Amino acid sequence: DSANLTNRGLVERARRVTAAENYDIGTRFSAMIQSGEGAWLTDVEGNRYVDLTASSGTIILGHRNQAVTEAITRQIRDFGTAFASTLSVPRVELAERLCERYECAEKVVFHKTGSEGTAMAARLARAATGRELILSCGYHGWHEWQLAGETFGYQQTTGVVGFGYNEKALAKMLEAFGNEVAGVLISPELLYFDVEFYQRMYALCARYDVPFMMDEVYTGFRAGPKGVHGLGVPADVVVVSKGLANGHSLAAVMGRRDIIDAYDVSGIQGTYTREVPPMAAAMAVLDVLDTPGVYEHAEAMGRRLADGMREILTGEGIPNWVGGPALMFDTVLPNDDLGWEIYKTAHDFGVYFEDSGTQLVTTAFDEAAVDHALTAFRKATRQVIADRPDIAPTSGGELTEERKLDFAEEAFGGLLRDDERTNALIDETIEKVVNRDRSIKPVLIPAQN
Amino acid sequence: NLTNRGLVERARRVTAAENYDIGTRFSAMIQSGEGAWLTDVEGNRYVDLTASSGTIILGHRNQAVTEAITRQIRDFGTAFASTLSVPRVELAERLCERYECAEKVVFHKTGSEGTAMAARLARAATGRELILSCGYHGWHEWQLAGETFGYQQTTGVVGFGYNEKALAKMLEAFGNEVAGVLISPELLYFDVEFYQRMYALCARYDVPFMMDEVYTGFRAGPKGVHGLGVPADVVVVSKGLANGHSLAAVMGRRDIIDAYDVSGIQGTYTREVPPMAAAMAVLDVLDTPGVYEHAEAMGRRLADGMREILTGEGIPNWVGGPALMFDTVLPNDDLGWEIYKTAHDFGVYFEDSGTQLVTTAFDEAAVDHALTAFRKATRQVIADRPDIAPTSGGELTEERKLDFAEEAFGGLLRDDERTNALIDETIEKVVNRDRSIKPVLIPAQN
Ligand SMILES: *Cc1c(COP(=O)(O)O)cnc(C)c1O
Ligand SMILES: *Cc1c(COP(=O)(O)O)cnc(C)c1O
Repeated sequence: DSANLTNRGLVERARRVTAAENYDIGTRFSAMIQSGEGAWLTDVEGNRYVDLTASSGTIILGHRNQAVTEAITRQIRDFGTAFASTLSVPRVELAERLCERYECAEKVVFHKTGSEGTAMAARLARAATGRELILSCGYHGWHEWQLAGETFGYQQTTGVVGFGYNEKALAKMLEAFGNEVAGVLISPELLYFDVEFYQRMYALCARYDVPFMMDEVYTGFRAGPKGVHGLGVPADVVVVSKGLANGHSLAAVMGRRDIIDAYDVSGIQGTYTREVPPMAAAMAVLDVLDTPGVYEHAEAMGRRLADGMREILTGEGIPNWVGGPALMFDTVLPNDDLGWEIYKTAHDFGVYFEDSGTQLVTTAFDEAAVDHALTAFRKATRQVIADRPDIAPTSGGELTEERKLDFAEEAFGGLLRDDERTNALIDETIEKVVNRDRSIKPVLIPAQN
Repeated sequence: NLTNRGLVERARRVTAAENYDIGTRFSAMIQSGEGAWLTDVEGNRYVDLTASSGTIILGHRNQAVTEAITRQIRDFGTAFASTLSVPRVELAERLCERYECAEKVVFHKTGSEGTAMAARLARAATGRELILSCGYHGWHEWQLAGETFGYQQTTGVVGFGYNEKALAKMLEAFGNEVAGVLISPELLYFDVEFYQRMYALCARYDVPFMMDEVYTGFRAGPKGVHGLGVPADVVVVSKGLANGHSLAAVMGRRDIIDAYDVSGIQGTYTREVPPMAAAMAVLDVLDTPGVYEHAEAMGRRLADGMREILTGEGIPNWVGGPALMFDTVLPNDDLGWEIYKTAHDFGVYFEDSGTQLVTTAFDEAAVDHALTAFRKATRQVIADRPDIAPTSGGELTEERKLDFAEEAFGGLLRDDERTNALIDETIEKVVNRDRSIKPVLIPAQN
């Protein structure tokens, strides 16, 4: 396979042995990438593309950042990968770095994935508090309890209440049964909500002595160089992973000492948590992001792309809302088909836009890469308007309140209406928690008797 | 410069879980390894028999693995917008050719996620609720509770504790509710035929047989327990697969692996390419003629030498299992740990759980260094701790062997009244349960 490969040839070859049809092919754009460098990808046939996917967000610096590659390589080649001691010098150095960098970080422990990191957060909160329930919203991974918690309501078998980014719901739940709540675990969403919304949520949780835990597996290095926490939101636990080691598998659970101290009795482990090279890569990432001007230039490139996309859509008369942080901004359109069609078509013009509508520049981006992506977006939007007028309204105006409320529920389970059904759902859920048969409960470690 | 106790104190304030990170690791903090040897931060050298909890199969800093991972990282990249990659395709092809059970293979980062994928796939593919389990499968709630005999209705998992009789009665009473059997092979107390019989029993109930070989996959043999002639519908491997780099693989029958999409499994690091390159180098080394056989000879050299030392000092003992994962069972649970701890003073890291793990980099000198330290440590513990070091010879009692199986892996091997009552009690609780109470199932089972 050293030359003369084709996208279609290897896709077919992958279908025979490993490809999940929808997850691996139908959803991915159907070229197969052979290398990356900075802001650009190269497929096995030599086609080049500007990358706005960041590999689903795990990359923050760009592909093959040399500081990260050197630090990973030195560890692997000159020292080793995994030792009989779970402690290592790079693990200690990184934990010290993280504790100095974050006011919420008094102690830090590590794992391989965001799904395991947020599971660790719930396990630690339960073991530390001796309480049963987790109140959750936002995506936390692919385990059942995480997936089910994105929907508002109560899953008694997992001990998770979903509260749908609804401030009122959370306050009423804490008032009604907060003494049973081991923690709140929320993935910050920054298109619909401001920093103050999360500051008030921390304050609410602290008034009930409930740990406030932010899942910033996604936002950790894209809401700002220190995540949402670094914008002034206090936290008892923060989980990070995407960007942490620039695409290499590493997650960090950082938090206040009495919660992290519950590790031993929580039963958390994992034979790869000790893996050393990724921790050297993470310290290289932190050195790059803390270099003066780097993060500022990246945000300028994200603003350049977002503003250009807004102009292209507004100039064509397509109703649109472009918002959010510069390094993780969303584009909302009147319907869900229009964006996907544009993003797909733009692949023909040499750019990998992220299908879901959140674009993710990296620090390696320069203006030529942004402007190549705008050229492709401009051409793709014009073609979709021409070919698919049934989904491409061009008569101006703003998104309706209906669409914005519906999209929040659809996209992230945010229940943002103050109508009777939402308030009825709030009261039903609280009733189901309060009047429950308490003999039916998830497995708790340690047991809560 | 840097000291063990200096770094440990630093570690305590910022990251160290006292028991898991310190209390259970023999004092020194490792700085490097090479082949069979470790070097701590003060320069002390040690023969390594832990294999870093089994993740290492070739030894530290094997050159072919390092070359493969470095080329990928430096010349191509780490993770791409396509979840498919050329090394993923090649590794899946290679694994499918290598294993009879492997019609398709998907990947993840850890054994715990690998075995979770096995259960999610079995449920999604069969549309059934229950997983019957025994043996360690990871640190998630349902995995840990599953090691204990009994039914956990909120996870949909029944532990059957390596009890053949229990399993057969369970499948007769409620096998049409069983999405899969998930077992971690134990090869000290059981032979290959035991797992062959288990495969056949699940088969005639149309129940997928899934082997968690996260541990055994390259240490029961170069192709795991499955390679010794045990058929399986799913096999999970991980430890050894990329020689310490984080990769797991879930291999199995098309109709079960094809349920990936509807199962809701994902993970943004499952596409990570460098560990797949490392795995192909590992399979290259393992399949070089002479390499695996030589490693087993070294394991037998170590095990035989340990048996000779204990028997010659009068310590009742049982040394058994495969050469690359053999166990040393002693009359009580304190003696082993005291010997292994003391042996660290003589330049060797024994695995203090009692299962020693040579790697393919071992030579006779490395084995004999471990044996020299083991002799000195055993004799010191005998002189210093006669309260836990009986020297009157003989064999382990049947009571001790039976109790150990229960303590170490939840094996209920007794044919007594209290075991049979547990079997009947568990079946009754499954059959007569409130079937409105059920775990989260993806897709929903209606
Ligand atoms: C990606 C993500 C996760 C899951 O992390 P994985 O490594 O893919 O398991 C959890 N929470 C958030 C907010 C994420 O973006
Ligand atoms: C180690 C182990 C696991 C868990 O794997 P991790 O990578 O540590 O999560 C699961 N099953 C068996 C048999 C194991 O030995």
